[PDB]
Parts: sequence; structure tokens; C-alpha cells
Amino acid sequence: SIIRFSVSLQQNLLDELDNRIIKNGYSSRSELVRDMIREKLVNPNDESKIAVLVVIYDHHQRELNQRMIDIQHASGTHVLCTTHIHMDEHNCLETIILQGNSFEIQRLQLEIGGLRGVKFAKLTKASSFEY
Amino acid sequence: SIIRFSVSLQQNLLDELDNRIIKNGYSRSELVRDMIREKLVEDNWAEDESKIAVLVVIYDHHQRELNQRMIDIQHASGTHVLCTTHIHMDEHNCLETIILQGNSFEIQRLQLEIGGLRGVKFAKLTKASSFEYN
Amino acid sequence: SIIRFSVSLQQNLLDELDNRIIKNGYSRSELVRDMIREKLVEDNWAEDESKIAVLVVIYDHHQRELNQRMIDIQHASGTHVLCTTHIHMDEHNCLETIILQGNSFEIQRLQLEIGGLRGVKFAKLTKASSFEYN
Amino acid sequence: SIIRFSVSLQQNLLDELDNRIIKNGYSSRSELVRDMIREKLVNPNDESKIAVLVVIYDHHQRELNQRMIDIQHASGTHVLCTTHIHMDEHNCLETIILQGNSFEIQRLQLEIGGLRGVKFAKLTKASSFEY
Ligand code: NI
Ligand code: NI
Ligand code: NI
Ligand code: NI
Ligand code: NI
Ligand code: NI
Repeated sequence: SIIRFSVSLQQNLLDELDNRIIKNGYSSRSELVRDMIREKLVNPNDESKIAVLVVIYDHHQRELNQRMIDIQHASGTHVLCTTHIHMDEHNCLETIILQGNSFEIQRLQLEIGGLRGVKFAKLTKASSFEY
Repeated sequence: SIIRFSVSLQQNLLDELDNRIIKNGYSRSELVRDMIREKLVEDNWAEDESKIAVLVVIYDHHQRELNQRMIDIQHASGTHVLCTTHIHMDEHNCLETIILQGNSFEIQRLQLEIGGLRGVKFAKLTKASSFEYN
Repeated sequence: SIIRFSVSLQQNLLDELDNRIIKNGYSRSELVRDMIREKLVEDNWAEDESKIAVLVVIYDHHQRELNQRMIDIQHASGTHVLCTTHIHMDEHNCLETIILQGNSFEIQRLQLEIGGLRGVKFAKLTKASSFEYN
Repeated sequence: SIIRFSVSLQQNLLDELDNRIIKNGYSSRSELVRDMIREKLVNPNDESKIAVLVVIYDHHQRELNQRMIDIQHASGTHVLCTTHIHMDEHNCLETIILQGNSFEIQRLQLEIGGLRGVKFAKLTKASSFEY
């Protein structure tokens, strides 16, 4: 049977979801999101994997870089390298190359991802046996 | 502004959905957020135009002509490489993160072409859309 | 075109010069080449104008406000940061290579200012001049 | 007493030396170079040091990146990280962050520095006790 739950979205993502509802001919948020979920629905251990986090963050946010460096230092992952460029005057893009287990990597991602001024932290993992 | 809205779903699917919240570090609201972002970015990349992405490649530097080949592909693709970081992982494996600017076709093509080369063991693209950061 | 020319020198100084050829990996011609390049770059940086350099900094990330401080200094300097790479060396020490574009004053000032901060253990600039690469 | 030896310079460096002779009021190559040497003249061991090579190289030179990667891989130094950007359409700039002893580091520098298409390879070293 049919059940109704609540989702919370940041404005920028909501606006885009609303535009996609219109461009693609959906009738509601509920309907498109349902179709997305249904489509998605179609892991974690102690092994060391190499990973990459791609982080876009707000340039004007004070102390953000410091907070990221501290987290990287505090992490139980081994961060090999961080590289930063400016995309525009509002945004910087960073790649973090790191080694750790699935739990350590996921924690880093969510920690960085939840900081104010971080637009996203997207993860790429490669396990030994897939290279 | 985080905005609350409700979604309606069949219990059998809400149970499958809810089976993955903690597995993936998160509330239900957080896992669906990530699903939505992913699909909206895919959709954006499928349509209409200067995009940012990161290509992650793991490759064997012993393949004689591979790096120059990757460079030639990228030059002919029309994409701009903003920056590249390379880690010499071990005797064979190099990992690179290549920060790319261009049209979504050009960028996705560069990925496909590079992933097909002998010596390339891994090639995965991270896409970004301007609605995520403007 | 490598061009041969001769130089004249007092033996006591040619002996000191020649004492350092092998010590530094090189013929006499190679060690003097490097000396000349260095002085010519210094001279170029002293005069008259968009320059490229790399700043290398080793610093303690436990100094509370240091990274933001470095960022504020750099923003107020007028220099453009093209790219930054950071290595988390150990519990305290971070090494960064900061690729800079700007006037030689601005860039040299940024170095001096950063080298004076508590927590900064090392700050050394690599200068380039357009005669080296145009 | 006074002795006469030969130096060989790449054209771009010779041209610049000639311009400096004129701008600063020197009378000869021999005289300015002598004054440079005299000014300069006013080390290597097995300890691990952290170092950085800053390399500017010709973008159009084919197989150069490959040759650099191979050298970095073959080196007895531990190369932590390489980062590359384009300066212009003719030049790229790379930083190599590495650990090794003085002999290993110097060899890497000269190996990379002697490749066709490399405009320079400039070294920065920091020993443990100087940080
Ligand atoms: Ni290129
Ligand atoms: Ni490599
Ligand atoms: Ni190898
Ligand atoms: Ni900035
Ligand atoms: Ni650090
Ligand atoms: Ni620490």
C-alpha cells in the first residue's frame, strides 16, 4: 500500500527539481521523486581502498579551508594529496586523494559535505581488485 | 532555506529505501537528497553550456604510448584541462584527477575513449552542474 | 643554439668555482649556466609585468587562524593563486605549493608576510621570468 | 693570475645576459659573468629531506610527460605528488613534491632538467631540522 513520508531539500536543489518536473512533464514533486527512487533502487568493509573526493565550496566562507584541513588531518584515512583551484570568484574546486576503509572514507565525505559553504562532496572509490 | 515537502511511495519500496539510510551514513531525507542531486545532474548533462567535471583515471605507466594518447584524445576533444594531479601509486598504477572544463558531450566522450585504452584500469567521471554552485 | 663564449677569471676563484661542479651533479659550463640564470631572474624581478612563481610553505595546521590568515594576506596582496597543492606531512606539518601569478612586489611581499607568521616554519619562493619560457 | 675558460649557454639565456650587460653598464660577457660568479661564491648526504621541483615545460613536446612519469617512477626518491597546469598554450608548469636523500633528489632534478622541452627544473629542499 501507499505511504507518505517527508523529504527536506536545500533551496537550490528544490528549484532544480521543480524545473525538471516542468521540463519533463511530471505532475508533482512526489511523482518525480518516486520515479527517481524507484530508478535508483535498480558494501562497507575494513579493506583499504583508494578514493577521490571532489569538493566545490564557497570561496568567501571564512575558516572553511582550516576546518577541512583539520578534518583531513584528524581523519583515520590517509590523505595523500589535496589540490585546489578557483572556478570563479564565488567557488573553488578541490580534489582530495586518499586511502582508507569504507567506514573511514564515508565519514570523511559526510563530515566535509556537511560543512557550511560546501556545495557538495562527491566520492569516487576504486578497490584493489578493480584495477 | 531547506524546504520540507512530502513524497508518496509503496511500502515495499519505502522498506527497500529505508534499508540503505544507515548503510550510507545518514535520516531518510538525506539519502533521497543525494539520489535527487545525482539524477538532476545526469538530466542536466543530457540536455541542450560550459561544464566542470573531474575525471579520475587509474592506469599502467608501462603502457608505452598511453599518456601521450590520453593527451591527444583530450586535445582533440575540445575540453580544457584546468589542472591535473598524479599519484605514483606503485610500479604500474598511476592515479590522476583531471579537472575538466567543456561541453558535456566532449567530456563524456573523453571519458569513454580513455576508458577503452589498453592500460587504463579505471576511468570515472564526477559531473557538476551550475545549479549546484551558482 | 647553445653558444660558446669564454670568460676570464682569477685562478683562486676558478679553483673555488671548479670545487663545486661535481658536488652539484654536473662540466664547468653547467654550474655557471645555473648561476647566470639565477642572477638574471633576480635582476628581472628587481626591475620595472605579470609574473609566475611558486611559493613553498611548511606550516603547523594547529595554529588556529593561520590558514585563513595566509588566505587574507594573499587576497590583499593582489596576486592570483592559480593552484594549490597541500600535503598533510604529519600531525603538525603541512606543506603547500602555491602557484602564483602577479607583480614581483606583490608576490615577494606575500612571501615575507607569510614567513613571519607564527606556525610557519618554511617559506621559499621559486621565481620564473618570461625570458626562461617565451 | 688570470685564466680563460669557456662557457656554453642556450640562446634564450645568452640573449638575456646580453641585455643585462647593456642595461646595467657592463663591458663584456666575461666581466658580468665574472661578477656573477664572484657573487655566488659568497652539503650532500643520506638523510631524507622533503623537496619540491618546479618544472616549466613545452606543451607541444610529444612524449615529454611520459618520459617525466617514467623518471619519477624509476627514481629512488619517493614522489608524493605531481600537479600540472597550463600557463599559456606553449607552456605548462608542474610541481613535484617528493622525499629522498640529497643524491637521489639532485639526480631527479638533473634528469628532468636535461629533457628536451623542459625550460627549467628548479629545486627547493627542506631538511627536518629546518621545520
Ligand atoms: Ni594541453
Ligand atoms: Ni605515476
Ligand atoms: Ni613502473
Ligand atoms: Ni581566493
Ligand atoms: Ni595538512
Ligand atoms: Ni594535527
